[PDB]
Amino acid sequence: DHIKVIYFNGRGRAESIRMTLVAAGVNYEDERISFQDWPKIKPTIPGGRLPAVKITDNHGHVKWMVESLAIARYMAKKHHMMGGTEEEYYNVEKLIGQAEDLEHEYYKTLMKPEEEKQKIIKEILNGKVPVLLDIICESLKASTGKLAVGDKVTLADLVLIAVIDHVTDLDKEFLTGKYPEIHKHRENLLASSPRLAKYLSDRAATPF
Amino acid sequence: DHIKVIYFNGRGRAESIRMTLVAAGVNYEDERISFQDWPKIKPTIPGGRLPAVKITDNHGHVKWMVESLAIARYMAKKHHMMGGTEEEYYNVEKLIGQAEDLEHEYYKTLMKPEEEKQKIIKEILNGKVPVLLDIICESLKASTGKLAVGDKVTLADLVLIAVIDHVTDLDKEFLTGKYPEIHKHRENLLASSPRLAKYLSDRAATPF
Ligand SMILES: N[C@H](CCC(=O)N[C@@H](CS)C(=O)NCC(=O)O)C(=O)O
Ligand SMILES: N[C@H](CCC(=O)N[C@@H](CS)C(=O)NCC(=O)O)C(=O)O
Repeated sequence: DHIKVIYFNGRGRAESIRMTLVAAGVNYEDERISFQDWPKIKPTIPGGRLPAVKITDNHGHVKWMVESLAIARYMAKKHHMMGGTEEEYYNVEKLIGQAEDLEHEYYKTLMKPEEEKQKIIKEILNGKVPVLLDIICESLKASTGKLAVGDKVTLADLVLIAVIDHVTDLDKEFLTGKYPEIHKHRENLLASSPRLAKYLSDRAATPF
Repeated sequence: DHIKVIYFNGRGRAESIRMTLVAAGVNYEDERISFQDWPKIKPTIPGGRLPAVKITDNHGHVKWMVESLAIARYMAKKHHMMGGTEEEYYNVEKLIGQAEDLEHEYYKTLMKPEEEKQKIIKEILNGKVPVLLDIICESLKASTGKLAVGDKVTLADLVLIAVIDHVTDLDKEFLTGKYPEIHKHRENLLASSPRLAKYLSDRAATPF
């Protein structure tokens, strides 16, 4: 099967899909669309939004997938990364929901003409961001393993590390000297996943 | 088992949990905390945030759950409401992610001193809301059954109808004469679920 991930030049919503595939060891073609070329590409995409995933068979079948975390979860479910039990399933999802809350705090800073961007960053770094980082810390503390849930990689590991990269985009020292469970989590994750470690070292710094 | 759902006086984040339980036919105690009483209740809640679910055994065990859609999904997974296949699982999640996008549009209108509330409602009803309602329409159209995914209730049915109630909170006629797949979906859902129909008729109108 040929797997094509279609997104813009960045981490953004596609990141959970790429990391899932990378961690799973699944090869894919990583297609980035420029903002200039997007007007002509948009009509060729079912739903006209990105990220979109196009999966092609060696027998001519073509499957289109949209909705990033639905794709990530389906892929994660395929490669045993959503929990081995109901309880682990719950905990994966708990950490994902918490990580997404924080992502939505990060979203508030986008499409902002600066100045009010800065005024928002302050609002959130002084408000909900620390609250959420702490809740995430507690979610990690309650694990029986080195990682988010047990000792094996799950989608929760991947979604977490992408969201932290967004926090550090707003304030690079925000986690320095604090939240030891999150630093340690990243450390354990990269140790557990040489593929994800190499992938992370080959990005390709992007503004989002 | 005794199941206690703890939230504020409203639909909000707890709604997906209540509906899941109701649809599943699972009895629970529905605890609403007043804003006046919240300061004293907050420290007794693991993580200090709501919704929280407290499950008690007939053998003294006490299980605390937080993170609404993680709880809803776990419960939905228990009662066969997350898909019977990987493909159905994907489609449940696709519709949930789309419904949550729209919920986040709705969130933008909250905590707003009016006036700017109205200015936002206009922004979103003229921008992303119609885009999302249409995408949801396409997700429903691609189902092989009367409901979101097949003919049986899944968490996607429940999350959708709660999000539409929030859209109609902003503008009650926004879907009048439009989006036939969404009206029909609600119609099929209530037909398929007498329990959810009765539950919906016994709310208890709330501001959120
Ligand atoms: N629920 C999101 C929605 C994706 C989304 O907001 N797409 C944006 C880019 S990040 C987009 O396609 N906007 C450009 C357009 O609508 O034409 C997902 O994770 O898939
Ligand atoms: N990810 C959300 C977070 C819940 C949340 O934002 N809780 C709010 C009420 S809707 C809250 O507990 N705020 C009051 C407080 O933090 O003390 C969930 O679905 O559980």
